[PDB]
Amino acid sequence: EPFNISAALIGVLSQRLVRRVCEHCKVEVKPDPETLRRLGLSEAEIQGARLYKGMGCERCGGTGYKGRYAIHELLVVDDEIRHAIVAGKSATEIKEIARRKGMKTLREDGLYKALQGITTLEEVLARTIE
Amino acid sequence: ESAAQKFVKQVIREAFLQDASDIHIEPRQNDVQVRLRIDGALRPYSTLPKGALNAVISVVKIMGGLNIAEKRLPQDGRVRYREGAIDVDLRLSTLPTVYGEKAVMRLLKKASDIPEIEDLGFAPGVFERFKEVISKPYGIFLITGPTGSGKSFTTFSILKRIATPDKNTQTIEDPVEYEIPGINQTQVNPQAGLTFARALRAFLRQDPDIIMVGEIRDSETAKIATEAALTGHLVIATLHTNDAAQAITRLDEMGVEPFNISAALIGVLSQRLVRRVCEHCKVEVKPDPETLRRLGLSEAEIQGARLYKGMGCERCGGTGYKGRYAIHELLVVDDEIRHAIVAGKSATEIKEIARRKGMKTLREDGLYKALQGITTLEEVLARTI
Amino acid sequence: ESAAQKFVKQVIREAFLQDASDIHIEPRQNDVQVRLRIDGALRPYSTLPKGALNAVISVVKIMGGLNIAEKRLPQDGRVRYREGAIDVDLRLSTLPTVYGEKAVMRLLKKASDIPEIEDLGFAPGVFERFKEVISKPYGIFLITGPTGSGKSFTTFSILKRIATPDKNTQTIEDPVEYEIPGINQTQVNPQAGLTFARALRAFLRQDPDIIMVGEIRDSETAKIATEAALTGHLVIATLHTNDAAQAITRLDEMGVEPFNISAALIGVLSQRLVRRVCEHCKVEVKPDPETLRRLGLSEAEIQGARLYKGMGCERCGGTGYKGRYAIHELLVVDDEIRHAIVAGKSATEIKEIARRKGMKTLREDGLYKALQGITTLEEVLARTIE
Ligand SMILES: Nc1ncnc2c1ncn2[C@@H]1O[C@H](COP(=O)(O)OP(=O)(O)OP(=O)(O)O)[C@@H](O)[C@H]1O
Ligand SMILES: Nc1ncnc2c1ncn2[C@@H]1O[C@H](COP(=O)(O)OP(=O)(O)OP(=O)(O)O)[C@@H](O)[C@H]1O
Ligand SMILES: [Cl-]
Ligand SMILES: [Cl-]
Ligand SMILES: [Cl-]
Ligand SMILES: [Cl-]
Ligand SMILES: [Mg+2]
Ligand SMILES: [Mg+2]
Ligand SMILES: [Zn+2]
Ligand SMILES: [Zn+2]
Ligand SMILES: [Zn+2]
Repeated sequence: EPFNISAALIGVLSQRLVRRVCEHCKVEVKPDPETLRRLGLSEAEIQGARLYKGMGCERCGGTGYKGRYAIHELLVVDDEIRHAIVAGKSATEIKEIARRKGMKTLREDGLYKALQGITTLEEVLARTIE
Repeated sequence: ESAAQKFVKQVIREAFLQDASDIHIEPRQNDVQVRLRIDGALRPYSTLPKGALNAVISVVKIMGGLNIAEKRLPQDGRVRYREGAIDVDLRLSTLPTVYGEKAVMRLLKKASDIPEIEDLGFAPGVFERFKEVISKPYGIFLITGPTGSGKSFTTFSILKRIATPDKNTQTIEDPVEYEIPGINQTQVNPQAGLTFARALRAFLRQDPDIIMVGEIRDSETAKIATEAALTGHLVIATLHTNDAAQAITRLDEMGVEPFNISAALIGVLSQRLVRRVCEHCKVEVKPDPETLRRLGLSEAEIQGARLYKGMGCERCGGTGYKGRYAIHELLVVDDEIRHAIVAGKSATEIKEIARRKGMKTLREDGLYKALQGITTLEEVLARTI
Repeated sequence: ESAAQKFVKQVIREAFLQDASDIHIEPRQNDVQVRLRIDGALRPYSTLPKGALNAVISVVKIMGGLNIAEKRLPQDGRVRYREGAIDVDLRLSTLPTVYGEKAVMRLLKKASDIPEIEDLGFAPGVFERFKEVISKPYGIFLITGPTGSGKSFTTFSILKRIATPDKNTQTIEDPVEYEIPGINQTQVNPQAGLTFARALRAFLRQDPDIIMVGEIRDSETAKIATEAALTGHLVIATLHTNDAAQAITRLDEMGVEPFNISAALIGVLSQRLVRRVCEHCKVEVKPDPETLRRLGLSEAEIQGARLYKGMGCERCGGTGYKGRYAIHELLVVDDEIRHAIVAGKSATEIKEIARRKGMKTLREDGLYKALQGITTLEEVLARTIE
């Protein structure tokens, strides 16, 4: 029952595993500002932003990767979401409500960690096609 | 029924010897017309008396394993024909018309008919760029054009060269055409729910290196195909667009975000087939410089320009043509194009960048082959509207 | 020999000689009314006494091999009527009404009646755009209009020019109405399961070049037909929409993805039939210059314009009109209409784009043809809108 869902659900965690850039052949790439822009990054943020990949070396196969790392989407339920569940708004509407109140999406989270060299942007984009 | 049998045998044998692709057995008001498709156009073969219709349809239904009793509904099946040196599979389709059932027999090509890339007909410079693209370790490479323009030949030509025993090569096809050895093939089976998208999702758990998507018809398939490339697989996939740049806009329209296209797409090959001028009745013709101008020929080039046509002789069935030839437009994605995609530029804007970067258009490629007498100018303009 | 036989024979004769499409034999409270439909409108033909009804209804039923005893249920059939020099196929319907059974006989046109595209009635500028559209090697071309506005005539006129013997032309029709030689024709068969969509899907295994879809009326037929255009065949299909641009939005509403419509649609023909001024009672009239301005014409078109209308003579049964003439609205898809389709723009906005790029509206084509004394202002406003 939606009213039982509204009363009980405290949060939803969605996650993905991305491949982790090898530490020993890691290298910078100049990102396209437009890519970052269309990924919802602020123009202040763009100024510094650098991205990374693994050129491939003995320590990582040829792959440029070693290990995996998680990316997260954390929907914390408040009165507004509870209200939206009761009403019956769609998964897409709840998602925009939760995003407005400050929830980061998988791809936003993935991009952030890509901007620190944990993963490539390609890994992120791979994991986040809805 | 033996005279029927006798006729099916001879028409199949003749189509095979003449390189016909399709046999049409068409009941009309008073007779049964029989036509062969050769080089894409239909010719008259013969005429049967209307009384012969059922005997022939019967022979052909049995050959395909179809139901003689069913004449109100369409039917299709496959024919494994063996008769001397002639060894050919046929897709067989029967269809109710106002004057009885019409049968169509498509001759299926084999792996042995698939050329190496060096015999695909690429012009010198474009061929080197093509070798480049198909050799990249991951990304999505799109082959686009209307039906019967050689897409599958090019597709399996590429796999013949890059699908090596150290890779897992996997296809999804509708239906599987050639049994290529060294390559895993899976058929779309809608009666069971195995659609293009369903297979494509399964492929991602099959540890692929190379994936071939026979057809990207829906938005789901476009997205999983792009996820495959972004994951680090090489993807050969087929789309229906009129030129190369329009493949980029079609992925956007189907719901692939430009930043995904930009990260995944390595290149687009648009192609067509043009009929080949009969060597036996070839005649030089003098071009219309108004035409050559309007097609962008520098007056330096227009001065030495010769064009050609087949007069039409017995060797080409009075058509002026024998065989077909391919024309290409290869768009290779580089950094400038990657930027154009994320900046949201149109198909027309993307093409102008590609051209300035050296891509010859379909018309330009065909013009250059017509200037050698491989095809007529008319045939080039008819496939590039 | 009997009076009923003689009346039926006579009224079909009159229908044939006057190009009537339908004969209506209607029981009324104290007599029987017979009307002919000529140039789309009913006109009186004759009156019979109530006592003549069952004899005349029997003659019709026997012709179509219907059941004379069954009078409480509707029946329908066909007869090939042959009398004197006349050889016409007729559709026969009988229906219970409160004063007896009503009969309707429709006179069916033949392949011989299909005109070449040059005589379809196209205005000079639109006819060049028309043949360029039908000349494309693949894509879907939609022909739209209410019943009896000439969709089938236009459709098969096109196929008479383009269905050449180097191509395989295949139709699906409900039913097949003409014997066109050179093309392959298939009739939907409800009893068998041979629906529109079921036959369309089979055509994809029949090596076609031109596919004719008689009716797009369900979502599956709309999706397959657009699919066949996209893969690389020429598709000529009929739709019921009030408008050229509405055919685009209709496909969308019917579930065809807008990106496939943008990719496959080459154009949309909307058409109507208007009545032609009878020559033998044709007379000039003077129009209000104002009434032409309020209809949209500029002052240069008003300056030369002379109007006409028929007074009413025996040749035209007093209507002022004999025969009909088509008026057209031709939407040719270009890049800008493609972007509007992908962008989800409305029918209204798409219409504006088509017009700015040179599409003549139905009314505008109508008025043009009125200023040539082909039809009246009357008829143009009757059969069109803003
Ligand atoms: N490079 C080429 N040169 C000459 N002929 C070719 C070439 N490629 C294909 N053909 C001929 O064209 C026919 C059709 O080619 P193919 O099946 O590749 O077209 P397609 O675009 O895959 O068609 P469909 O749209 O039905 O899948 C082939 O059987 C062969 O006869
Ligand atoms: N271009 C034309 N000019 C004049 N009259 C025409 C024209 N086209 C058709 N007609 C007349 O209109 C009649 C009906 O035409 P047609 O069957 O093409 O209409 P339709 O719109 O397909 O009707 P239906 O609703 O039965 O499918 C024809 O029998 C012919 O008499
Ligand atoms: Cl995952
Ligand atoms: Cl039929
Ligand atoms: Cl082609
Ligand atoms: Cl009308
Ligand atoms: Mg193919
Ligand atoms: Mg009709
Ligand atoms: Zn490394
Ligand atoms: Zn020759
Ligand atoms: Zn008159």
